[PDB]
Amino acid sequence: VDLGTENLYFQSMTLPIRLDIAAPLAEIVLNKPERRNALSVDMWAAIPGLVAEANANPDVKLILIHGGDAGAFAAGADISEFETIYATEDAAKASGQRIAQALDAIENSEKPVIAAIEGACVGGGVSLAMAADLRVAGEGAKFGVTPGKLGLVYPAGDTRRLLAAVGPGATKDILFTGRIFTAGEAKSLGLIDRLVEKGTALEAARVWAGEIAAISQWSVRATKRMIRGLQTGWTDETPEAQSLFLNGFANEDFKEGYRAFLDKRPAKFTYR
Amino acid sequence: LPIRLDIAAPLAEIVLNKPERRNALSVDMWAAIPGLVAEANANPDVKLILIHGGDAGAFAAGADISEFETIYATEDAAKASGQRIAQALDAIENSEKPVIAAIEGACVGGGVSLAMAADLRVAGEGAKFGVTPGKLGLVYPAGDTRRLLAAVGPGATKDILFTGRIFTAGEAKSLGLIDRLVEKGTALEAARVWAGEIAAISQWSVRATKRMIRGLQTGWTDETPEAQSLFLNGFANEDFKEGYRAFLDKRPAKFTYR
Amino acid sequence: SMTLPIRLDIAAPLAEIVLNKPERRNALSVDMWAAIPGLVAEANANPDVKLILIHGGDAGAFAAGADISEFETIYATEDAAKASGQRIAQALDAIENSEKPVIAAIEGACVGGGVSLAMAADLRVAGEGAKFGVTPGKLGLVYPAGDTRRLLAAVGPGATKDILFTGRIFTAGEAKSLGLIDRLVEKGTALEAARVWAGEIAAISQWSVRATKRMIRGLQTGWTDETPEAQSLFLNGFANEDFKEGYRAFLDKRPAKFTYR
Repeated sequence: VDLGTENLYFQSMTLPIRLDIAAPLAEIVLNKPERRNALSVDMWAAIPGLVAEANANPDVKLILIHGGDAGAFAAGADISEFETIYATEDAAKASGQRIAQALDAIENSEKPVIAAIEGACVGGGVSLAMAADLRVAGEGAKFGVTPGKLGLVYPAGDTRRLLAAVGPGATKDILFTGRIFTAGEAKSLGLIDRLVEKGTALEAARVWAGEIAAISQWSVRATKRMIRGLQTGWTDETPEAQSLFLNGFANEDFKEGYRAFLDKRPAKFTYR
Repeated sequence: LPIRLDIAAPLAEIVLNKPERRNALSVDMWAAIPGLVAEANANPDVKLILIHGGDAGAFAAGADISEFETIYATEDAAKASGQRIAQALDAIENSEKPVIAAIEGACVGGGVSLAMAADLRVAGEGAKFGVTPGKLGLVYPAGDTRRLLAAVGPGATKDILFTGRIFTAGEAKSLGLIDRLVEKGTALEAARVWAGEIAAISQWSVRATKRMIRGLQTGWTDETPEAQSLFLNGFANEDFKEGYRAFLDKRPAKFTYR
Repeated sequence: SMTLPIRLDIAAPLAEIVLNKPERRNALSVDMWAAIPGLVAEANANPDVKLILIHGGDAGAFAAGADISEFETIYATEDAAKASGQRIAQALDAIENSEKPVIAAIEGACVGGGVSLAMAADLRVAGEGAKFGVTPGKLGLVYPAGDTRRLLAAVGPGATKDILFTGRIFTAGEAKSLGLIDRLVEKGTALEAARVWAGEIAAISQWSVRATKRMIRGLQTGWTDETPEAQSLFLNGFANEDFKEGYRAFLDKRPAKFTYR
């Protein structure tokens, strides 16, 4: 209730990353335009909380990740932090854990996440995008994964996701060369899911998110769980898997769906 | 009959045939599938199985929604309907003899599930594809989801399942959801000639290759014994015996295994 | 020499495994399969080499399946057959598990064991006009587990079956859309394309390249994010000589001169 101080307001506005609620969407907005959204420790550390906020808010159905009005999604890592975070082995290990946690938080979001990409999406930028469920990019976006250019190695999680999306050959091409490639190529590789006109990615993501928001959220969330399960060893016989299917018939959205199909009208689903 | 088996050696055709409901899949039909598949695998004149929508101008509009009240009334009935469908799809997926789906017109919901359970898919231009449980407040089962994932990958699977959208055969093709895309109305002839190509080689090899692939998909490795011994029976069976012999005699092989 | 049916050419930073039995369109024989693991080891042992290429030399074919003239001998007895299988499996495994990455450059015929070789390499580039086929079904045999695994991983279940159930020959364009090859180039240019590609890779940190390859193979055979080898692989990223040089190069804004060999 208490209105702020001027400074408090500025601190929340100049967060290098933030959450905008516009029901039924929530938008994780990268917000360090001075550095073309280069990913810093402050940002990585904030992500798991932002994702939680969004999943906790019943008015939100879908999460978007985008680069705001910075004309870039994420231009790799903040080199100004390199001295600090790579000074010691311990600092380095911590940086890794912190990043892995952010990506895992996104990947395992109960509610689905769509990445909307314009301009530069390199290094951790690709990692973020890959952690999202869906990716849409505007023509002119540039993609690259560059640890080989530093003498590093792309982590297991990041590598697993990339592999799942584009396969072994393309994953190696990307990682062995560290090359920057175009959105059109990314599209044919299967690295992104939809390719749109330059500057329209965010609008495209929003309408797409609208399509998803209109169907049963019970189903959407369950489908996502089922897919993650299967990707990590579930089988047809696995109990969580069988029972996940069976709650399909028990939830509030299901009766409305049956009825809607019989009446030939769009479903007005209630589960939130 | 709403579903049936037509034998035309070397093919067997599982034909869906409830045109009144655009081949919407009912409990009677799902329950018949495992038997039809077995009939076909048991018959030595049959080498390849086709699944198609007959002359109903649709492959399958999925499950019969008019049965939904009954079969999903109780938790027990629901569990049974799921088991019954899963059994049909598994029966197809694990058919000793390979199965080709020939798709025209609508292939949605359980339709896609059937198609994904087949080994090969050919579709005519104008076929429409969709997977819609999200529009009913349901969830796509694990088996069905596994197969779809294996064919088109995580991004496309989610697109399909999160939107429940209907998409065209051309798009299906580029997604890798179907294997061959042909002229409208020709899918069934295309499937038949394709089946003919396969029928002409060693059926021992075909059936062994299918076993090896399923094995690998469910945890086999290079070191696995069934896998090693499957390979080695390659050199012991009658078709290879015949193949070896044919090469030595410089004549075409007449394969006998069935 | 150059009478050798298969050999290793060193041209630092590349090593080229060159198939060279043009009289049989590089059809793979037992002498050749048996030589492969050693050639791969030679190359991995030589610190001047960073990347390995496999190609069909000036024979206008990558590999035209198995040597038919050996069929009687190697498949005469069960024992001979078992041995042939082991010998081939060992060649393919040697390639697949090469510390240093391997690129296949394909022109013309790539059938049977030809495809198996190509699939064992990390990367594949092919010229238009290359022809691809996997044919054990035509002889009454079955494609081994390793070969099948790799093919499956590259093109998925539907396409793997199409290929194997029909034994049909198909074009490089189709191979490309199937994901069977990684890059498709103009006829006759595959080898040059492979070389420049290999040059791109050779220019970055070899520590990273070799680690990336290990990480991928790990993930393909059951590793998870939680797996210790995986966690510690990542962390040695920050400890090795190339990263030290990489860090310094980024700070000084200059190209890295990577030293790990």
